Amino acid sequence: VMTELILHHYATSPFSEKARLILGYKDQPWKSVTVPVILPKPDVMPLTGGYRRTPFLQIGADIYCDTALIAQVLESIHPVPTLYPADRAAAAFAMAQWADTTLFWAAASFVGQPEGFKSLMAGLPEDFVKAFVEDRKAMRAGGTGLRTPLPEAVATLQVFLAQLERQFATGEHIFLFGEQPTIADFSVYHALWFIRRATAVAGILDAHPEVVAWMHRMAGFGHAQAQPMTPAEALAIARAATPRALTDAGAGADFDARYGLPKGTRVTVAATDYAVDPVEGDLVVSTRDAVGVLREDPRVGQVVVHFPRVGYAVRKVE
Amino acid sequence: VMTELILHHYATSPFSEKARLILGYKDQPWKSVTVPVILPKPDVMPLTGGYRRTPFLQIGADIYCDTALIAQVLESIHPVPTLYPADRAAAAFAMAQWADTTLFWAAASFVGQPEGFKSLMAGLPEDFVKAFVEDRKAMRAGGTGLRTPLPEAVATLQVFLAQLERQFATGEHIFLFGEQPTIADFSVYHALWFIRRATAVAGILDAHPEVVAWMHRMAGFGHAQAQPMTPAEALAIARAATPRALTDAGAGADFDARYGLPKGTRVTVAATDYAVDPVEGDLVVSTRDAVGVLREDPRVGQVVVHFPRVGYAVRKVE
Ligand SMILES: N[C@@H](CCC(=O)N[C@@H](CS)C(=O)NCC(=O)O)C(=O)O
Ligand SMILES: N[C@@H](CCC(=O)N[C@@H](CS)C(=O)NCC(=O)O)C(=O)O
Ligand SMILES: [Zn+2]
Ligand SMILES: [Zn+2]
Ligand SMILES: [Zn+2]
Ligand SMILES: [Zn+2]
Ligand SMILES: [Zn+2]
Ligand SMILES: [Zn+2]
Ligand SMILES: [Zn+2]
Ligand SMILES: [Zn+2]
Repeated sequence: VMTELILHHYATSPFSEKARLILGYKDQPWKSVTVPVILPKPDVMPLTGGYRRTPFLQIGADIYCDTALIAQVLESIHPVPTLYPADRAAAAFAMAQWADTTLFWAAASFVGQPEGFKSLMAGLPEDFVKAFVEDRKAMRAGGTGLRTPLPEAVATLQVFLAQLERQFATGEHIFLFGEQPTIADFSVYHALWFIRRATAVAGILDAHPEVVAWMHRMAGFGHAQAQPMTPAEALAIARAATPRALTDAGAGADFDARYGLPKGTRVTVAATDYAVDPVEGDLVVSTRDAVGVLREDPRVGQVVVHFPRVGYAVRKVE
Repeated sequence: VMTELILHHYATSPFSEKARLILGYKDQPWKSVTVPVILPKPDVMPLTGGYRRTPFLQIGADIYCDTALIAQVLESIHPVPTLYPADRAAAAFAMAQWADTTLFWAAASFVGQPEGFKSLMAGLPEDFVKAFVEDRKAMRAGGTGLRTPLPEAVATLQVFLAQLERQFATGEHIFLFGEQPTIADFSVYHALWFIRRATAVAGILDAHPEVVAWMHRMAGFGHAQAQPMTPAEALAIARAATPRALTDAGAGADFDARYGLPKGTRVTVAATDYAVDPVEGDLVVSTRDAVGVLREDPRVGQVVVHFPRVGYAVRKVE
């Protein structure tokens, strides 16, 4: 079987929680593959070609990185109930972007303060904690994101939570845009879920009762039905599979060349905010919102690795 | 008279256009004070204490910097029609933030390309153009914002414009959240207005007919009624006036000390994204969303300079 949805993630990851909750909302069964929290990730690299962030979605030999894109893929498969109401398209898109960048960075900083950090690392060996701290520092080497100072983090949280509370207090809708959550609900949710996990500093949430109630409604979607799969099993599946763009049916798909890179061009794709690890391959998938690069790994053969455009940089190799 | 609304701005400034359009929407008469496009600004510094960005709103001896805060002040004065519908509070706040940062930075980069830049500088002396280029480079010295590379700028614009077009094409509402514009409409608008001004590259807008129609509806609000005032007249007015926090009525206003800086503390306030010029004074105004610092200038006496919290950093002087 090479059409199962295989999510590569770990339990304590907020961005992984976002994807798992969306899976619940879509009532989409999936396979669960645990990845390491820190480098190195030798069972991950043959799939992603260097991208080390979590989570990513594997379907056969197609590897979809970033939750903004994973959500779009899941929407493609089960469009109902939708994450992207047409009548809220721009507002939901922009709010989700802000939530998954600026808001998340404030939550990370807020939780990174001494009491918060102590709460997060509570049941873990001191070896791992030190390595985690070093791993995340190296992760910030190339970018601009995920380095909001504590005082600005606190203000962004206080200001935003009050606006969130105000909106919900009107009692007009149970989610941000109506009686169904949108992508923006999920993006905001995991940032706040991360704070809730930082037990010693979670009190900031409790000062906002309506926000807490909304979180409870979001949590109710669950994570659908999952079964574990080993990292090795996932690699075998990618190896046996042919990427969609290389099948006779998928090869005729429209290729957006307006961006000035023709099909087949050797490129790299890299995140721009942090973890700026370049992934190299041939540009074989190009849409308005996303790209896909064909690469060849000795252990999985050919895979195509997909990224959204926003938050990433595509450059010609030369 | 020391209760007129005095906007310090210049014609070609997108952020100034945002404030002027909001003034039209509120039907709020104002006084117009032209400031220089580039440094130095000796008629501005006695008011702002170092903040060199445009626009700012003066009311007597209170100086309100940043359009996010100017909008809140204008809302305080004419709350109807509102910019901040309670039932859309968080969505409008977040979307406006994203529009006034990420989206604006993509528009700036997009317009900064050779043909775009040529269009913008068309009727201007080559002296000024060179100085402008140097001025804006020095402006980016301390921050992270306003440096989106052209290819990423193009993708952010294409992706967002399609979502905007999709939302409007449903025909459900004439503005982003209903039959009245919100703060988010104004924030998105000026970024696109800036692109429209870059004649040679404005065609990107025309590929999105519904977005163009929405821009036309926004433009219709006009700029209310304005009269010119000289920079010197504005300085005299600040000089004669007493800041609200120093009046008997305003002195009892609630002071938010939860952020850990008591009233009277000597601080600096500085933008975090670009133009990171620190403004020093005593912290005498503190709310959840904003701060105000009392300073003394030999030429205007005491003024209080106000900033929003989000996008700024407040630090104790020592
Ligand atoms: N924009 C990315 C952000 C992903 C992200 O930052 N994930 C965190 C985990 S919560 C991460 O990658 N940490 C480094 C790692 O997993 O090795 C997305 O939406 O998927
Ligand atoms: N966040 C600020 C941004 C203001 C801004 O960047 N203004 C531009 C003018 S369009 C600027 O300050 N350029 C430098 C200058 O005016 O000297 C706001 O919303 O007011
Ligand atoms: Zn994480
Ligand atoms: Zn969970
Ligand atoms: Zn299904
Ligand atoms: Zn097994
Ligand atoms: Zn400008
Ligand atoms: Zn105008
Ligand atoms: Zn009035
Ligand atoms: Zn006069």
